[PDB]
Amino acid sequence: EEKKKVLTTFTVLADMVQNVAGDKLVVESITRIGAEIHGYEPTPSDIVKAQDADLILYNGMNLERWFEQFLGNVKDVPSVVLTEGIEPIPIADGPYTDKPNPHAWMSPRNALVYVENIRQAFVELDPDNAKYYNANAAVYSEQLKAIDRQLGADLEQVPANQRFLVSCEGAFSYLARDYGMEEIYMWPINAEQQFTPKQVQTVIEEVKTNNVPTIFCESTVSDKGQKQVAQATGARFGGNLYVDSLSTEEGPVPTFLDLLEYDARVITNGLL
Amino acid sequence: EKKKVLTTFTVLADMVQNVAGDKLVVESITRIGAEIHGYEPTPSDIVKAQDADLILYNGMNLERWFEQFLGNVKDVPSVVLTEGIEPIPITDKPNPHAWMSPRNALVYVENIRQAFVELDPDNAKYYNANAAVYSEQLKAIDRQLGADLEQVPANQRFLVSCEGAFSYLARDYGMEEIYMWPINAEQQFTPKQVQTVIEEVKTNNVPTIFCESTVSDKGQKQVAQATGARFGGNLYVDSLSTEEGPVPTFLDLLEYDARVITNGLLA
Amino acid sequence: TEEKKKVLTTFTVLADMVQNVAGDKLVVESITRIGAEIHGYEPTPSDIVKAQDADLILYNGMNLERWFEQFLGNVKDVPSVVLTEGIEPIPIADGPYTDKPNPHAWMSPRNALVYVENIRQAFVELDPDNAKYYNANAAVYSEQLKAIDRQLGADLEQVPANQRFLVSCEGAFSYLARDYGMEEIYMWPINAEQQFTPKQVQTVIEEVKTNNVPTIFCESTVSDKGQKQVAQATGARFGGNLYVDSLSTEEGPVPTFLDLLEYDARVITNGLLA
Amino acid sequence: TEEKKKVLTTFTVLADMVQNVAGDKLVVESITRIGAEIHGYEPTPSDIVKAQDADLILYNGMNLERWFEQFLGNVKDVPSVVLTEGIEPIPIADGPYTDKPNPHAWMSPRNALVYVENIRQAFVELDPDNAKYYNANAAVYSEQLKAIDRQLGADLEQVPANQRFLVSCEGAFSYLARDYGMEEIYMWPINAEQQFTPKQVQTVIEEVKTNNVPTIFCESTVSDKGQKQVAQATGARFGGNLYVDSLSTEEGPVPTFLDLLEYDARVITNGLLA
Amino acid sequence: EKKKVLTTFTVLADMVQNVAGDKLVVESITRIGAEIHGYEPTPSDIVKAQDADLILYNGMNLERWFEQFLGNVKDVPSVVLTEGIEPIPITDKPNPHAWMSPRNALVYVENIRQAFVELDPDNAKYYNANAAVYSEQLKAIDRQLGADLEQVPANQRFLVSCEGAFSYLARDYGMEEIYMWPINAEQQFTPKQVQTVIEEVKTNNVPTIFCESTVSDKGQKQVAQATGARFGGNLYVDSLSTEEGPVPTFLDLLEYDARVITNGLLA
Amino acid sequence: EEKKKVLTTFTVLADMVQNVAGDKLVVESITRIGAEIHGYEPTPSDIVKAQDADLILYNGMNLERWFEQFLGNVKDVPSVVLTEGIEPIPIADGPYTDKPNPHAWMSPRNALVYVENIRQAFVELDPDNAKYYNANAAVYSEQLKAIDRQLGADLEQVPANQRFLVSCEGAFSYLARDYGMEEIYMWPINAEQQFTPKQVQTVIEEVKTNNVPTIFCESTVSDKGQKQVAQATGARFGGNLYVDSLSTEEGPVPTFLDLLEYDARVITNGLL
Ligand SMILES: C[As](C)(=O)[O-]
Ligand SMILES: C[As](C)(=O)[O-]
Ligand SMILES: C[As](C)(=O)[O-]
Ligand SMILES: C[As](C)(=O)[O-]
Ligand SMILES: C[As](C)(=O)[O-]
Ligand SMILES: C[As](C)(=O)[O-]
Ligand SMILES: C[As](C)(=O)[O-]
Ligand SMILES: C[As](C)(=O)[O-]
Ligand SMILES: [Mn+2]
Ligand SMILES: [Mn+2]
Ligand SMILES: [Mn+2]
Ligand SMILES: [Mn+2]
Ligand SMILES: [Zn+2]
Ligand SMILES: [Zn+2]
Ligand SMILES: [Zn+2]
Ligand SMILES: [Zn+2]
Ligand SMILES: [Zn+2]
Ligand SMILES: [Zn+2]
Ligand SMILES: [Zn+2]
Ligand SMILES: [Zn+2]
Ligand SMILES: [Zn+2]
Ligand SMILES: [Zn+2]
Ligand SMILES: [Zn+2]
Ligand SMILES: [Zn+2]
Repeated sequence: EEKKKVLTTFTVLADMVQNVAGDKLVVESITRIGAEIHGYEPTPSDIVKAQDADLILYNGMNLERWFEQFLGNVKDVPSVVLTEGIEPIPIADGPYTDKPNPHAWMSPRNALVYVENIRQAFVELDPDNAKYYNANAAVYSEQLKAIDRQLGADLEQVPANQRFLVSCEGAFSYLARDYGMEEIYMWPINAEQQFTPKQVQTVIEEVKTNNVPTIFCESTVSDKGQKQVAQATGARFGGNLYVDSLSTEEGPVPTFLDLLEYDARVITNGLL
Repeated sequence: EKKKVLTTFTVLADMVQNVAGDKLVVESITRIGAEIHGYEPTPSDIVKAQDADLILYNGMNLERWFEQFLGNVKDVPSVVLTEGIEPIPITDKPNPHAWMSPRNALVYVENIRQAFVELDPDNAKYYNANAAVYSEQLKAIDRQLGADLEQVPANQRFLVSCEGAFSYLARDYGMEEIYMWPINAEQQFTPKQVQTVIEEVKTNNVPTIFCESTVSDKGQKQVAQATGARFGGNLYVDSLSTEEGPVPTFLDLLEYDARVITNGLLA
Repeated sequence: TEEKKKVLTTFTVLADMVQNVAGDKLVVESITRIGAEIHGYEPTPSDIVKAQDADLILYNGMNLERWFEQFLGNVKDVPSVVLTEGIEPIPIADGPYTDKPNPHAWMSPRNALVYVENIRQAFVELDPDNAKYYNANAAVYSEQLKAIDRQLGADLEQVPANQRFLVSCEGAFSYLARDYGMEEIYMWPINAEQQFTPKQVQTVIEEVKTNNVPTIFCESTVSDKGQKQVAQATGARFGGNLYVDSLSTEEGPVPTFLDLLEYDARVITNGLLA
Repeated sequence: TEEKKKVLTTFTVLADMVQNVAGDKLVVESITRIGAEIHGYEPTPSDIVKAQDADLILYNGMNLERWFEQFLGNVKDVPSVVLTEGIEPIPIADGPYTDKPNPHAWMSPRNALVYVENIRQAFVELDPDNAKYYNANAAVYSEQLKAIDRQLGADLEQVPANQRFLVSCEGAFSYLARDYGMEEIYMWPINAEQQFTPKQVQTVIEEVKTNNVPTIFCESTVSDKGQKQVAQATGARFGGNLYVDSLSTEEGPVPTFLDLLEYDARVITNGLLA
Repeated sequence: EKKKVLTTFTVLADMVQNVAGDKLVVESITRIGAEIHGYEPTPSDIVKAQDADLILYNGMNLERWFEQFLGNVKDVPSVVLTEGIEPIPITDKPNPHAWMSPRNALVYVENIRQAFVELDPDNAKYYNANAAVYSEQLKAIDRQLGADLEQVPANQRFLVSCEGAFSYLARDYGMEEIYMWPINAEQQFTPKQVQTVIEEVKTNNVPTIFCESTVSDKGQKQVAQATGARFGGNLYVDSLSTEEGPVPTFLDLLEYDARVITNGLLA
Repeated sequence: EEKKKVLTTFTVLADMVQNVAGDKLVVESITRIGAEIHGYEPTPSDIVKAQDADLILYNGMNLERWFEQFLGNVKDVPSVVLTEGIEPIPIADGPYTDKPNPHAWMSPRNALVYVENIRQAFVELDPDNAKYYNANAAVYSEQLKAIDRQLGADLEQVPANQRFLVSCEGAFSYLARDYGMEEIYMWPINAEQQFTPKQVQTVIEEVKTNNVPTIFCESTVSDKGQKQVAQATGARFGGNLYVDSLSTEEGPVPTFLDLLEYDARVITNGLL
């Protein structure tokens, strides 16, 4: 017979689920690498091969604003939210200023429930392959638990009164909170965007108020804003941090687990 | 169907086209006359890239947006046409405008050739044949260029321009060089760089000065007004012109720049 | 217009890598002169003459050139640096030098980048006048290294994970295989005096079947006789030679380090394909 | 700081002679790459690639490089001069090319001087900027040519006039022997396609006895098999190889043109001695 | 009895001696402190030459009387110790004072070595051993020389002397050079050459100036009197000194000249 | 038995006689290449190996001033003058201003009598070998007759009103007269010498009076004088002409016959 078709909204999710599924399900990701996901716009093609899938996973917390309408044209397909159970961090200011922060995957302690929700989602869809999925989930959690200790151990070194993480959509609030870092971001969440210069302004000062050596951006949004801060208090522009999407198998962050390790050192060795 | 090759800009496009013959369909990411050092790829470009059977590029950080643009384009053969060429440094990063030098172009086409036979080896015979013929025209014109620029006497071989894109040209035919900014970049330039160029024309008596087709002329004109230095029009480096217009081909771009400068220091 | 400095390297691969950071600013030369066994080479006295007249001598380290220590000892003050510094070795599995570091590191473009940087620092101190060039060349070489790394991983990803087996004569490709997730099978760990043995070609004859590996390779500096053996008795296709410890002539493939990585992976990829 | 010009020569002997007038001012390179038959060489396409990229191409002429005419015809404007101009040839005795000029002229230091001068004129026009160097190098090379000429005539004058017999495989030494009054005996006039013949080795077997010649020589680019023949049947000692159409490696004798004349005469002199 | 080697002058004599060890008896034609470019061989010399088992010389027309002197000396092995070395030109004939450059001396001793084993091959082992050891000392001192002359800051590395015998030294350690006459010759010099040197000291502020032991100081002193430039004594190139006296060995000659110049531009 | 020992005063003679003697007599020359011969001073060695020779040839015309006294201490040896029969050219001025010019060998027409006198000298000394000596003399004359035509044919080209030969001891008067050349010399014959500057003066003017391009000197005397003239009317200093002695087998003029050919072209292609 044939293998079931699973479909995740974006790549970070796609890779997370690929570790739980092993060779048993064919897992594809809706969006296509380094694409803004917070507000992607689906094409008939994505809605037509979606209708031809056995299940659609998604993050929730309104990460994908475009999804409710997309799922809207798939009747033909159930869909599980991978955040089921996590206590969210509310946002800071602006528009959806008290709605959940969707970037909960950035906390390994939260990545654990994420795989749990993936597992439960499969165990049912393809019960015949319960064992595996379970074997694969155990292993993967074991790995998330591992990488989790390596991060606490990476960020501890930089002194507490220098633990400042500065970015664009500061979608790391979670990683922030896990290892006790203070957060400095130009905007709270992605959107129509185009950042005001009052924002890029607060950044110009908070980094002088706080003498932060390295600032970074991300592979989905624009570097134009931060670079300024790369031009205000000699701050060093680190490369890109990774959250709303991985990089290909070449280049860094080709797997979620790598995103985590990676983001961490360049932070760690950007504050040192 | 023929394979698709995509290159970062339009000088590369005319070059790799000449090697490709009617056996490949060759496409440039940037339009015509667009500043290439500082372009912001549209998702239109990203898709073009994905379906591309190969992507050629300059390297030497010429096209600064490429690490990023290639970031979001999985598997997709990627070669730098600059490999094997020695840079003149600029703070002291490499001057990417290597193609501006006939002797160097021979190795661009060389790397284009290597990459076309690794790609469509079924047509290997053609590429080499084209490349050999192209290479030969390259030689023919490298001379003539020398034969144009030597007329202008050794001590008035000053090449003033907006970006220092001509280092490899200057180098090749013993020309001193003067420019308002070394490399395109955040730019807007400064009043103090204009204050440096507007000095040479008198400190070395340069009748003629130029800019280039991808960057603003506003600044190089000041210098022209602040000094009895005629502002000759555009030079061409980062991009071509349209068939109508000068410089529709790389070779044309070469013969052209040299002729306008050569005369333009005469009288 | 004092002449240019003189830089000496152990083998031809290192010679092309440094010649690529130096440009026409230094004059790079090799001890071993093409396809020659670099691990147990025996320096003629011209070799020793050169060395004492060079202004700097650049070597791999990690005990690659086993003859260096001694060769070095007989030249008066002349500097020497190991391009290998900062690279974390893969240690050897068995044979003499059991847990000695695997020198074949340059075969890893990630690693090649640290090679090229140390060449850079060595040259700025050697000839600080021309620093600007070394950075500019190193920049450009570093950058072309990253291109092919990306391009290399993109070539070996084709062959499916359960067929990703790299059979060579020397385990000279252990870094390359770590980088692109291959399983290595070698006829002998590293080079050591005691010619490979028939339990060794034997072990290789079993790992192959055991994995139904379609193509098996040697390298251009060692004995094809043992690998050929496991070929006319296993059924595998003998791909030709891979290149690790030395490049090729102007003719033939691999006349440059970059060509070496490109070549090596291409003929591997299509080797285990069908 | 435009790079330096590029000069190409047919064979390695010419390469060392020109490299000696150019200095570090031009970059001299050879087509044929050591001990290789220079008379009927078959240019690979890299050879042809080089040629079209060189800024000047210097060749012997006198039909030495039989392949040149054709090789030349397929490169676009690039200059070519014959270093041989002004030298009065010795014509060939027999075989095809009967009365064709003997090209082996450089073997005569008197003649070498006209070689070196024409290299000089070619370079001043090529690169008039650096003229001063070419004269200064040519001066010094011309001068060291006169030393060894004097020194060469002083070496062959030892052996007595009625034993002054020079047996080689190719009559490549006819000028050398005219200069120092030797009688030449060759297995074949010049190189020609139709491998030497057994009436030829035969004629040589008779001229030797006929003159009780103690040592007989070959050259490093041709077949020792015929000369060795006339040796194990005549009783003469087989001196090794003389060097005409090509030099040697950094190792072995004759790594330079001057060393070539020195060597050639020394091993001849002591060859017919006792 | 040991073989006799004869060399044109006394710097060559100390060099070939060092290679020869106690296995050869080495003799110089010219005495000590004698102008070598312009000596007139006595028939005493001619006979010495005849019984010489070998004659070594500089070449590059250094010793202009040699074509003639060797004219009347039948069979007598003759080598130039200059073969393989590239000249700095001077009208534009080669500057013969090549030995003045450690990196060059290595090839003088090299040619001495080659010629000693072609001559007494029975003792070949010794020569090479000496030459290798001599060569090593050459290296040791080439450094130190650089390490002395770099102290004097890049823009006061001016070496003023009577003959331009130091070109290969100047070259080797980036020194500009000033001299009253390029090469010894008919000479007597001119008042106009003194008029050129007496200009540098002010046009480049040179505290110290020198002459050499084989040629007249009368002229270089004028310059010293016409300018606040202290006249440091003699430099040494064409010849040595006596054991008593500085510069009794080649190596000494090297270390010496460099030290006096280096300090002598200090203050 | 043994071969007879013949001894010539100087090298030009030595080589002349060596062609007539072939391998049959051992011929040595008293003086030793590029040596002033007009007034050499003999050493006991030269007088002792001379006493041990079977015959001593000499030029005559007082060329060798030192000879009468030398022959003085050889009793033990006869001696033939090789000039017997030649009509000499008297000198010009100075000391022996009307005594014969000894340099008669410079005329091939005179070199013929010279070999004749050598032949006659041998035919007797070693009659047993008459034939040879005669065969050798024929051949040699044949060669002198040859080279004689080549010279007339070499010097004709330069125009008559440019045929000026300038040297030191102008010992070429003979070569001068054979092919109609005018002669310009600093001194008429060698001697204590040390030339006055009144002489080197006449040369400075006669060359301007006569616009002579190249002047030369010789391998036995000093170049110091002429060089001046090499510094007075842009005159080109040619190398050395050869008369009172050859150069070794290396270098030019290793044989008399070569001296002649040689001297001629450099003259010829020094006036053109
Ligand atoms: C020690 As573990 C990673 O297997 O639990
Ligand atoms: C990980 As901790 C508690 O050591 O800071
Ligand atoms: C080191 As430096 C610049 O003195 O040559
Ligand atoms: C890297 As390549 C482009 O020479 O094969
Ligand atoms: C010929 As030129 C000196 O112009 O380079
Ligand atoms: C000429 As040689 C002195 O190298 O043999
Ligand atoms: C013609 As003839 C020289 O033999 O007399
Ligand atoms: C030799 As004639 C007479 O031709 O002048
Ligand atoms: Mn540009
Ligand atoms: Mn190895
Ligand atoms: Mn030949
Ligand atoms: Mn001197
Ligand atoms: Zn649930
Ligand atoms: Zn990939
Ligand atoms: Zn360069
Ligand atoms: Zn050893
Ligand atoms: Zn050095
Ligand atoms: Zn050790
Ligand atoms: Zn040089
Ligand atoms: Zn052919
Ligand atoms: Zn060129
Ligand atoms: Zn023809
Ligand atoms: Zn008589
Ligand atoms: Zn001789």
